[PDB]
This record gives sequence, C-alpha cells and structure tokens, in this order.
Amino acid sequence: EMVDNLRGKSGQGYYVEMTVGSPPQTLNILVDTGSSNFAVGAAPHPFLHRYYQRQLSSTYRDLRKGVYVPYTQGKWEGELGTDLVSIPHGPQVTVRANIAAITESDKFFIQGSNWEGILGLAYAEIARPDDSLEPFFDSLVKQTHVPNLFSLQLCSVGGSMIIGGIDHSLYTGSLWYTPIRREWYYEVIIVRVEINGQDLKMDCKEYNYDKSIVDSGTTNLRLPKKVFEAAVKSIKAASSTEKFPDGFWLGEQLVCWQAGTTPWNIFPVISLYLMGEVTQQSFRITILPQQYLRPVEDVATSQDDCYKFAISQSSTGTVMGAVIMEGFYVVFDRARKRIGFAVSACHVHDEFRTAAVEGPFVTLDMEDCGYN
Ligand SMILES: CCc1ccnc2c(N3CCCC3=O)cc(C(=O)N[C@@H](Cc3ccccc3)[C@H](O)CNCc3cccc(C(F)(F)F)c3)cc12
Repeated sequence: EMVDNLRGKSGQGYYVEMTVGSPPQTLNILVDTGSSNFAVGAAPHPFLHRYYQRQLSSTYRDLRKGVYVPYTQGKWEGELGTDLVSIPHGPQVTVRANIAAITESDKFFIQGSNWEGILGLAYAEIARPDDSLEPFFDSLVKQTHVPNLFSLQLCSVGGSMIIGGIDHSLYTGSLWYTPIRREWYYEVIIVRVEINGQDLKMDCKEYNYDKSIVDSGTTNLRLPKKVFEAAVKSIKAASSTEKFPDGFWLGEQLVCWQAGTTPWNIFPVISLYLMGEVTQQSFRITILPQQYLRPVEDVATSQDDCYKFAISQSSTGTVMGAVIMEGFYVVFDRARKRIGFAVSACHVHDEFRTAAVEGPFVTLDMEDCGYN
C-alpha cells in the first residue's frame, strides 16, 4: 500500500502525504535525505495552498525555541514544537515528533510545487538548532516497531517511499551496498568517475572533497569544482559534433531540439564508482543523458524539447541528487549503516543503452578516498 505514495513536479522535489496534529491536518511533505529537520509552512505564503494551524491542534506543544535553516537553495525561520504525525500511505502508526513551524521564508517554497513542508530523513548530527533535536525517522523507529530503514524509488512525476523495508517489485537485478561513512548526512565514498568508459584520472579524494552525500532534496548532481571542470571537458569532447553556448554548461540557459529529435546518442554515459563493503572493491552506477539533461516543461517552448544541464559545481562536496537517484531503487539501510543501489522498475533507457548498477570492480591503488 506504500507503492506509488510519492508525487512531484520534475525538478521540484518528491513529496509524500502526511498529517500533523489532532484532529489531523493533511499536508504534502517533500522527502529530503539531505537534511534532518521536519518543518512545515505554518503561516500564509503566496505559494502555499495550505499550512499547519497550531491553534487547531489540541496535541500541539510549543518548545519555546526558534530555529533557522539555510539550505543550498532557500531558507526558512520558525518555531519549534512537537505534535502527532501520521503517514496515510505509509505504516499505520502515529508518532509524536519535533516540528518546525515555518513562519518566515526566502526562496524556499516553490510556486506550483504542491508541497507545504519538508521531511529531513538524515541524522541528528546535522539537525538545527543542534543534535538534541531528534529527527522524525528516529522518533518513528523509537516509538513503533518499524524496522530502521527506508527505500526510495524516484521516477508530473511519482515514486515510492517504502518505510521499514524493501519492496522487490520496485527493482530488478542485484542490490549493491556502499557504506555510510559517517552518520550525519548520508555520506558515501566515490572511488572512480568515468565518462563514456574513460577515467577522469584524479586522485580519488578529489571526488569526495569535502564530502559526498546522497540527497533526494537536491535536484542536480553537484560536483567539487575541480571534478566539475574535468567532467564538463569530457562531456563536451564526447558531444563535440554539436556545440552549445558556455551558458548551457553553467546551467544558465536551456538547450532545445525540435520535439522528438533530441540527439541522446551524442551524449556520454557517466559512471560513478562507489566504495564497496569489501577492501578495494567497488561497484558502479551508470547515468544516461536522459538523467543529467533535465527536461524543462513549458507550454511556451513546446514545439521543442528543452533541457537544463543538471550537473553543476559545488564548494561543499559531491551531492548525488534526484537526477542521480531517479531510475534507481535506493535503500537507506540505517540499521546496517549502508546504502543500497539497484536498477529501478522505472529505469532510464532507450534502445541502445540502459542505466545500470554493476560490479564488482577492484582497484590496485590502496589510497583511502575519504577526504578526512
Ligand atoms: C527541490 C528544490 C530544488 C530545485 C532545484 N535545485 C535545487 C538545489 N540546487 C541548487 C543548485 C543545484 C541544485 O540542485 C538545491 C536544493 C537544496 O538545497 N535542497 C535541500 C532541500 C530543499 C528542498 C526544497 C526547497 C529548498 C531546499 C537539501 O536539504 C540540501 N541538502 C544539503 C544541505 C545543504 C545545506 C544545509 C543543509 C542542512 F542544514 F539542512 F543540513 C543541507 C533544492 C533544489
């Protein structure tokens, strides 16, 4: 009953239905593995269809503490409290959880996104104001018998968040696991990057400067500047039969082709090799251009298909965002401190190439690829 419990608009996040308070107030909540605060709009905003009304909830408790969270994109300010929370299309339980009631925000809520709050699924270590503010999933596990893991299948868009386990109908082939290096973000280690089979040939620590995370709340694959520049050079080289403005590669403008004629074949596959559970072993996930060229829906341009380049630069480490997660089934196995990847039932592919998760691979270089 949890399959297809996610919805969204492309590039604007995936959300699950939840209720907060007594009686239950229904809200759509963006699922974010890249943060650890549960926060909901709690005052009127031009882009909010609805919001949390604390005065109508008899179970609301004010914690008398303010909270501020600045993300890569957007920020909000709010008041901490606790209240009863449920997930109608998830486990049939009711949890008392911390909630940040958002009373002011800047460039956080998105016009027409259909969500009114955010569910930070990462660890307390990065919760604001500090790590004593227990994240939602921790509360869920402590207060119920739900097993300590969840899985995401990100595919108008839809998908599934399976709470408490793994749904085999959602993937094919094998699940490959990479260690969670540190429990704050879902931090992993990338050991090798290839563009159309060709190694970027960097010290592998560069791929994880200063950390690498799996983040459903971020759209792009974001790469450390040095890695980003190398990647773009290689993708340009592979696609050189056509020349695009420098602004496209910086994500500052779209590229468009007559509807139905996108030249997928001139763009390379990107392979990210993730550290395995065994010494010097790894597996790779392969990303097709249908993933990193993100379609931008606009009726005005609809004689064409237009795309934004969804790989961009980062000064805070690698972020494997939604365009990376889409088409894979990703298991956040908190209990065993590992992340699993498998090919999704809604995988990307044309008649020539297919997204893949495969291994094992062996590296001869014994360097630790972790930055710290
Ligand atoms: C879905 C909305 C969206 C669309 C398009 N682009 C987006 C984008 N960007 C910017 C450039 C490339 C890119 O993909 C970045 C983010 C973004 O910052 N995601 C947030 C969640 C969020 C969700 C909805 C609205 C705002 C934030 C996530 O927590 C970040 N994790 C690390 C993180 C960073 C900093 C602090 C924290 C902490 F404080 F929460 F821990 C976590 C959302 C984008």
